[PDB]
Amino acid sequence: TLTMDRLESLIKEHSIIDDNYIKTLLVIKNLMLKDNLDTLAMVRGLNVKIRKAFKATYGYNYNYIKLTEYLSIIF
Repeated sequence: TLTMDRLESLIKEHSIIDDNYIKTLLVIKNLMLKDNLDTLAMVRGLNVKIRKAFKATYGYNYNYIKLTEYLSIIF
């Protein structure tokens, strides 16, 4: 079943399923791959490791708070 409030949530979420979201997911995938991780944990310093690797992979960074919106649906 689908409740109205999960639908509304799905509608707002769509707006951040965007270019820098999939690029962030692929940076995270490469972090797990590089380290042979079975699990990735939301721990201190991960936000910085993601930001560095994204900047080195794509040449730019998006704003800090955007990462928080991405992480709240990834984790």
